[PDB]
Amino acid sequence: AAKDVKFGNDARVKMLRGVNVLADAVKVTLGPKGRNVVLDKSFGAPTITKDGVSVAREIELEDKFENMGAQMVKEVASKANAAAGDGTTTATVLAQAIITEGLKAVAAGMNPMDLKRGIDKAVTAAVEELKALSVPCSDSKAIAQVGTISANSDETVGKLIAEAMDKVGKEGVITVEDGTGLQDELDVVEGMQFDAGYLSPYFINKPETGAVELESPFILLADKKISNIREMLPVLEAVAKAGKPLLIIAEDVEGEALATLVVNTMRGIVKVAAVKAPGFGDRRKAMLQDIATLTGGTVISEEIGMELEKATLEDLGQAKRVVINKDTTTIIDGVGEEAAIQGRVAQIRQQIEEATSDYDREKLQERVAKLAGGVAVIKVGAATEVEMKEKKARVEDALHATRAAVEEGVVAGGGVALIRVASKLADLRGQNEDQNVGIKVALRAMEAPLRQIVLNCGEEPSVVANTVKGGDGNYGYNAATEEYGNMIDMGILDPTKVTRSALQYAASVAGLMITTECMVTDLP
Amino acid sequence: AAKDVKFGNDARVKMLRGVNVLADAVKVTLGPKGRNVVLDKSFGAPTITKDGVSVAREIELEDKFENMGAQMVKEVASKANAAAGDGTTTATVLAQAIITEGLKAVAAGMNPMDLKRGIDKAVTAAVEELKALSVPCSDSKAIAQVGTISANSDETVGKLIAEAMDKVGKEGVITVEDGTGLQDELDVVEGMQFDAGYLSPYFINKPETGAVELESPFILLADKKISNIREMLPVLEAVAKAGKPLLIIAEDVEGEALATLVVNTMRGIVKVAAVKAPGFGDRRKAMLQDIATLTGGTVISEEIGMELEKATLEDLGQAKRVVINKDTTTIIDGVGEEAAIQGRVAQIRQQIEEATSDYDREKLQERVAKLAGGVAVIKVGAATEVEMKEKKARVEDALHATRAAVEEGVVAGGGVALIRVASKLADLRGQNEDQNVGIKVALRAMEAPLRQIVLNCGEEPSVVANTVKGGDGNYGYNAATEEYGNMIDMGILDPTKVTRSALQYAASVAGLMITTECMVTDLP
Amino acid sequence: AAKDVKFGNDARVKMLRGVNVLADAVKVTLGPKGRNVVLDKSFGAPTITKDGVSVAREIELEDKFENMGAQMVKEVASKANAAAGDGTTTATVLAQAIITEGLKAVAAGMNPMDLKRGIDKAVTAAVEELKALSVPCSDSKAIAQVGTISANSDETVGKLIAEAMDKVGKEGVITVEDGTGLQDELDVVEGMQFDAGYLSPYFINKPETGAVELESPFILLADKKISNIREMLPVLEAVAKAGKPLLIIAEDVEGEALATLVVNTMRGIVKVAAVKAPGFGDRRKAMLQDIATLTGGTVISEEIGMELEKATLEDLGQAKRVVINKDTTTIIDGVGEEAAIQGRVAQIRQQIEEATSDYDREKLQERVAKLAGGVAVIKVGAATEVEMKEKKARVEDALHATRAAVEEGVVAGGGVALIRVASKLADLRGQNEDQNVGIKVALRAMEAPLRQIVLNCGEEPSVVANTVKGGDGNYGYNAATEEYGNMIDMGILDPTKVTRSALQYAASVAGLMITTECMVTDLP
Ligand SMILES: Nc1ncnc2c1ncn2[C@@H]1O[C@H](COP(=O)(O)OP(=O)(O)O)[C@@H](O)[C@H]1O
Ligand SMILES: Nc1ncnc2c1ncn2[C@@H]1O[C@H](COP(=O)(O)OP(=O)(O)O)[C@@H](O)[C@H]1O
Ligand SMILES: Nc1ncnc2c1ncn2[C@@H]1O[C@H](COP(=O)(O)OP(=O)(O)O)[C@@H](O)[C@H]1O
Ligand SMILES: [Ca+2]
Ligand SMILES: [Ca+2]
Ligand SMILES: [Ca+2]
Ligand SMILES: [Ca+2]
Ligand SMILES: [K+]
Ligand SMILES: [K+]
Ligand SMILES: [K+]
Ligand SMILES: [Mg+2]
Ligand SMILES: [Mg+2]
Ligand SMILES: [Mg+2]
Repeated sequence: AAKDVKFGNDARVKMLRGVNVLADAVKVTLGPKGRNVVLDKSFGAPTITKDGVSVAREIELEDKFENMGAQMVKEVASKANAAAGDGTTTATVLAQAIITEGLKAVAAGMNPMDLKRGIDKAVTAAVEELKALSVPCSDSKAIAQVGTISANSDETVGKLIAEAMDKVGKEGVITVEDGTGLQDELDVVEGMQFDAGYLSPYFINKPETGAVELESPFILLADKKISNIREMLPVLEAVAKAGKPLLIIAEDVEGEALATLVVNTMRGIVKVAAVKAPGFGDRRKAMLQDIATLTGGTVISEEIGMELEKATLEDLGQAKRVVINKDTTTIIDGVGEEAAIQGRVAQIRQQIEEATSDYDREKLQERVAKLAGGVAVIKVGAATEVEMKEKKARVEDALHATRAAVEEGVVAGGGVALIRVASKLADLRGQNEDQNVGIKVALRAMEAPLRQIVLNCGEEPSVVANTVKGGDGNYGYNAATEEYGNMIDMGILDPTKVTRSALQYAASVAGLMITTECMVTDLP
Repeated sequence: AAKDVKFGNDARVKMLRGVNVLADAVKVTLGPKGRNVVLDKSFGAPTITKDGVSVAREIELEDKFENMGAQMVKEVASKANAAAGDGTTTATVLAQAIITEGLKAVAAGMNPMDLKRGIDKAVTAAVEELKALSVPCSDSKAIAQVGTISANSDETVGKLIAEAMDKVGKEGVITVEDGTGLQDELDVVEGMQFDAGYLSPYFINKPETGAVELESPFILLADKKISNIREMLPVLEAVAKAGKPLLIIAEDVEGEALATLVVNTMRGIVKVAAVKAPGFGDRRKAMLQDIATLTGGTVISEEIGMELEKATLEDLGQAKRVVINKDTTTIIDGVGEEAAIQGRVAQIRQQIEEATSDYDREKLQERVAKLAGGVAVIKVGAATEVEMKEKKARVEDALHATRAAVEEGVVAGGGVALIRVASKLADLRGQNEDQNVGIKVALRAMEAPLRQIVLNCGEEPSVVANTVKGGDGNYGYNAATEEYGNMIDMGILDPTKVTRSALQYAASVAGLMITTECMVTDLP
Repeated sequence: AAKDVKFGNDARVKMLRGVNVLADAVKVTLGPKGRNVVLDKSFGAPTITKDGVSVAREIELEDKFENMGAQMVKEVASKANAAAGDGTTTATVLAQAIITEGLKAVAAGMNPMDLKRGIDKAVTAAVEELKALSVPCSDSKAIAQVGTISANSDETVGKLIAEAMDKVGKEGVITVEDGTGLQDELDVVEGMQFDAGYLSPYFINKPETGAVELESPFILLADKKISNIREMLPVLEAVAKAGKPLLIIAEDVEGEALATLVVNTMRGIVKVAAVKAPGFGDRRKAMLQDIATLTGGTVISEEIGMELEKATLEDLGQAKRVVINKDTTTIIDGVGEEAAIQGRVAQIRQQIEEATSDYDREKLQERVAKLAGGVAVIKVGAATEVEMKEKKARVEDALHATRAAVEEGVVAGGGVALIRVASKLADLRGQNEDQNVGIKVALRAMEAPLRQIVLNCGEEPSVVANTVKGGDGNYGYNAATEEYGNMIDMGILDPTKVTRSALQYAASVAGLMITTECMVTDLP
């Protein structure tokens, strides 16, 4: 098809306008004081939301050049949220800030490449500054505070996550579920999570999460060298009449006929998923039986002579809920007797101190953490079905952010961290003036989140920013209470990974737009 | 699809317009002097109504932003109606008033978050104030009055609800059914209601109200806990032959049993439902025999050596209609013989005289109230199928609003209650001027129903409002006779629940629109 | 879908326009001198008609608001003719006069509710004046005149009806069906009519009369409600194999039974129809037996231990024809033995001497009336197909108007009665000035029919109206002969009910339009 082709400022103005539409709609929702955005549906009542992610999903523009701008920022901002578990709105605000000033500098005739170079140097520096400024998240009070902030000021979610980690540890495995109702519930059941992905896509159920999920699955374990689908048929008939889904764990899955396992489940007849066994040699086999003892079943080894059609249903292990993934498999509520589990845990212990090299000492210590660790299950309570499912969503978001906070620590929220990092960079320079201006563009933009938060409050951004800047450290503005104080003392905490990622991704896409001379799209 | 995106004032003006169209159409129908609205239909003659529910249901606007505003207020007014059984028009009027004055303040530069805070603070105060002002609805004269108001102004439906309660008690069981015609008839049959619900949610044949409806079902009463589906078969077969659905009331239904029955129920092979028998020990036993006597069935007791397999079709009780929701089971028109039910009642009244414990005595009297209480069935009237089906949702709503009047009491009608409460709130203040303005916005809005009622009379609303304010308590304006008097004495009563539900729901949507900065919809 | 919403005077002009189109098209056909209306067909030559009903049927307007106005008046005017046997054109002419003046008064700023009250008050008074002005219709002469007038000066029709009543009595049961030959025929047969409608609308054979037609069918009589199809199987199979339709008369038909019968009737297969047994208690049982005695059939009761599966073809009664309306059911030519009927009549007449209640006396005498009275059948020959249906439809209208003449009496035709009544009300007043204007609106409207009748004659309405006014009593203008004289003497008679119903219905719809603030319809 023939193309519409724009260059230079003509192209760049278009991009900026589309970015301005996306950002202006997303950014009004920033903060505890964020405004509502009404999102139409083709039927019934409109959706009213303060959630920036929801607002961003909906944005598509008629003008194809403007729309290219909006989509570029959208993709980048969502990458951030996927990496750190939060910060979509903050990233979008940043992108708009850098993009606006950067383009201003381009139009003034400054070197675009130099502007991009300077923005990058500021960001590289800003990221280091954040690492230094960062502080560990350890005590459960701080952890609760992080969750609460990610749950949009809901002290219950943060209280739930902190309670979960208080059971299975901050590094422990945690899964969220729908409860019977009316109050949050917490139970630590038997189960484990190991790293394996599903061997082929299309296995995904509930595609929004992009992870496969089953309910009360049968579990199969083998060496997997085997042959292929044709031989293993006999076990497939028994399950079909249960009926129960099957999760096959094996050294790998090679077979094409084995790859015809994925297809027929697409037809909906029987729901199944296959996943590899982690590691090689005696290490993976010991872990195969590790899973067998947990799920109350025996592994099938073509070495020992055991054949897959020789394996009865009761012989195959079983669990309650299982969630596999691209990088991960998780077993919830394994039906294996606690006598088999604890009996083996003491054995893993025995091998520890007989083992000499510290590499065997560790990995082995990893398996004992899985069997003896279990899986924390958060059952979300509420008054209603729809009022519940929302909260299950907010708990899942707060969880990843808290995980983030555990890894890289926390910083002053409310955009205080970025504002402090900017002051620390005041003396930063590049190789020439253009790069210098690029650095200043990035530093000015670091003020955007706080100002937008303040703006959504109905307060003067210049006034709060000026007052905050006149203070030091963790001194900042609490937008909920309209008070200045110590942000950490007040419980307003961003995971450092989130703040970092938001800046990096925004600077990425901004660098590209600033460096764009040409756009090509179809004819309207 | 590409979207149309509007911000701030430009957006809010559109919302206000849509609200204005919706509310201006709906509010002319408020109160005894309400004007007619003609509603078109694709085929045949138009409909003419004073009922705001019918008018609002029909409103959809061409401009997509305007339409969003209207749908927003609509959703909120219908929720009010679903909660209190009435108040749709009042809710809509309050909504337009709060929104109108709030948006004025926003465009005058005031803080929307503070405006919303003031509104919320004022409504909260008003809700307590209403609860204090509330007075009990007990005597038959008052119930008929509340029914007539909820009618509206139909002494037939109003009276009819009174005998219904007068016969079965104000706490009694009253149900609305289609009826043959051409009048509405009230029948009292043998039936009761106890607290039990579907052991599985999958048994629901009516998703809207979320309940199980079995027509002319057989009823199985067994003491044993049901686990294996095998022992059920001899009875399950005989039930499939008869062509009637089955209801299972037992100690419990679990394991293979609960799993099996719900499996086939989803399929076409069976229509059935099961519930847990209420109570424990001898009471659970005594209650099962209660239900047995009502339905003409025999309790199957594994204690005596009675087995499920031996249980025949005659052993099952029968009823015309049974309704199982989440929290309760309702058995309508049991087949049991009066001589037996009367004897069963006589037996229990004996035990009451023999009762040493006040607790044991209260529990027994609850058993007779259910057995001797019966169930009130209202079969809806008129002629054609269009009104007849529509009328049923009316009387149901009227009955609901009447129950709510008995539970939460009554306040002066004709918008007088809101007027009074707004006077008690004259000294109420917020944190800042903008919250004060919000409080005043809400307090003026509370005058809107009475003013609108009067305006529909062709009378000056400011004179009537001012004259009512000058009086105290229940002094108000009777819009039927165009004369002042005592609202309670003149029989003009609102369920307190309706009034507060309308205020709360209206202030909800108003706060949302006042805090909306962005709207997203499809292209024109 | 999105709607077009109009308010106030803007809406009411549109409504007025559509009313003016309808009424101006229809009113030219009023009276003996009515003009021609040409009605186009999609092919060939146009259709020419003096029939006001045919003209109204065609009117649909492009502007949806205007069209709403026209359809509102058609529907109501159509109702007068359904409850009377005439008056549709009179009602339309009346509606337009009231609507026009009323709407003009509203636009002038007068209180619409007050105007409606004044109109209603005048109509109530006029209805009373009509009642006092009314005179009995007794002798065969006046009965024939009433039928003649409603048949459009056809003396054959009034003569035929009067012969029907001369046999079976003025309150007797009469039915008109297709004439076999060129000449009409009248036969009195044993049969009855009672009030039962079709339980479902979904079975009616002929769309124009909206009634069920069953030829030589079976009649089922059951003392129980039938909730299950399985009890009707043995009898239902017998009937389908006999090549005869089935009429079901029971305590009720509901559940799977009714839904199924609207299946195997509506869809195809054999024709069947069901009606409720009139009344309740023992009167329902007594009445069921009455039908059984008349139809030569046996009542099936659970009370004696009878069962429907045991019911053979011999237990069912039968007749030659059964016509089931919405309101009524008519059995024509019962198969029962006269010795059985006369013995049943005697037993009922015996219970009358034993009756201790005056209510019991009256209800017993209407059963002896149905049994002993029988039915008068009218078969009307036109000499050709198209003329027979047309004439037969005139006889059906005249018959209905004659019953109305019998019940409420007759008054002076040519719109003389309304003029006379309007001159008696000249001093009638109201609560205030607006009501007074409302009364005058009604009184002026009362002259519209006479004036239109004269205008259609081509004389001056003003002159003739004034001459009639200046006379007294039954003095009026004969529009056929163009001479004045006594309207009763000249044979021009309107059943009081027709004049009444015409005025009342016209004033009803006019009251609604005068009180309308809003109209909702589809986008253009
Ligand atoms: N009480 C508060 N005062 C100031 N800032 C707050 C407060 N609560 C939350 N925030 C800030 O709001 C930001 C997150 O807002 P949010 O609307 O969730 O956007 P994102 O999608 O970027 O997480 C964080 O920077 C957080 O510190
Ligand atoms: N005689 C009366 N005088 C004044 N107000 C009345 C009278 N009768 C009913 N009302 C009031 O009219 C309102 C109900 O109007 P309605 O059209 O039903 O609106 P809604 O849908 O909000 O119930 C109630 O507040 C009720 O008290
Ligand atoms: N010879 C007559 N002279 C004067 N008026 C007549 C004569 N015959 C019939 N009418 C009048 O014509 C009117 C009947 O109008 P018609 O054309 O049948 O419309 P509709 O019956 O639907 O009102 C009656 O008021 C009747 O009195
Ligand atoms: Ca739409
Ligand atoms: Ca249409
Ligand atoms: Ca043509
Ligand atoms: Ca009189
Ligand atoms: K937010
Ligand atoms: K109303
Ligand atoms: K005519
Ligand atoms: Mg967040
Ligand atoms: Mg109401
Ligand atoms: Mg006529």
